[PDB]
Amino acid sequence: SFSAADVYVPDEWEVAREKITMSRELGQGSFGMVYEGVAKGVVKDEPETRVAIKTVNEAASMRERIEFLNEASVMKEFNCHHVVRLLGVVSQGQPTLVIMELMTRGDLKSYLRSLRPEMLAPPSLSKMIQMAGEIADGMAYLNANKFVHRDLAARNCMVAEDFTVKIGDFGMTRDIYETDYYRKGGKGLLPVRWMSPESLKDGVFTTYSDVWSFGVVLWEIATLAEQPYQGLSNEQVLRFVMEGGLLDKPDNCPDMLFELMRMCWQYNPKMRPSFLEIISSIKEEMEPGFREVSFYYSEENK
Ligand SMILES: COc1cc2c(Nc3ccc(Sc4nccn4C)c(Cl)c3)c(C#N)cnc2cc1OCCCN(C)CCO
Repeated sequence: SFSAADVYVPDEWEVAREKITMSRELGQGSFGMVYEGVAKGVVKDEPETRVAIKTVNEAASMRERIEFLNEASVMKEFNCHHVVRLLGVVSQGQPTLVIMELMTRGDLKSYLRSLRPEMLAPPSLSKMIQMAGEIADGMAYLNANKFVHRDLAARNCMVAEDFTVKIGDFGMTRDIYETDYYRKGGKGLLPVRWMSPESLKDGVFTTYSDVWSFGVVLWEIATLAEQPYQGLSNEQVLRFVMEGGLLDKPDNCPDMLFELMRMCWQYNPKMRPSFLEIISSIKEEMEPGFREVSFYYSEENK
């Protein structure tokens, strides 16, 4: 049967519904239900791969479907070791399938919460630098390809079986080749606690604002996923941040990681570090594998 899937996805991202086997439910997803499972011959040199599978059911408007596909279409553009990668979509069938790289340990937020005692030290500075570095790497790729994530936060990063952290959710990211910015016209649903002052004020999003968010996820990592500006309301956070407010250094936070935050929170966007700069300052503290797999140390980067 002919559906949006047939036109809106290059058949060069297609894979036979027979190659894809679903096992158990992982959870709800933006446009359908996500399943863990296996995808034969989708990864070069793998006879089999573990993957996450999303199912869009007939019971979803064509509008719904089209947008959903277009969102995935941007994914396609990205090929970075620290971005969750799209493995392909099954388009000739009754429930459209999207096949993503499996991240066995789920979202960085939940993962961080799992480290707490049971209703409060943070990971070791070394574990933390690795996360910070792997997140910064993905973002630097994003920015090199002229995108603004807009929605960077612990809840949007995934953690792989080997504890590698990757950027994961791009429903909110925009193209910025020419302009180097995105301006929000109407109502926005982005959480205010991750938003840069300039973004709260004008609706402007740049890579400088991404770096601001990055600081906040460093803060989330440090506090094992506390709510930023706890004790303030969205109202007060708004006011507080725009007028120069800053998150307090976590109790138990190694100075270094909080210095890094304080630079990502420079009020003047132009005074913040680039994702490349950030990586540079800690690249010598990253587990060996990094050099091989990172975008920082890749050909694309120069
Ligand atoms: C918890 O649910 C999970 C969702 C995942 C996921 N999500 C996902 C999101 C969107 C799509 S399709 C889509 N919709 C909009 C855009 N796109 C591409 C797909 Cl296919 C998967 C992707 C990925 N990616 C990769 N890995 C995942 C692992 C999950 O859990 C296993 C461990 C949890 N665990 C049990 C923790 C301990 O309890």
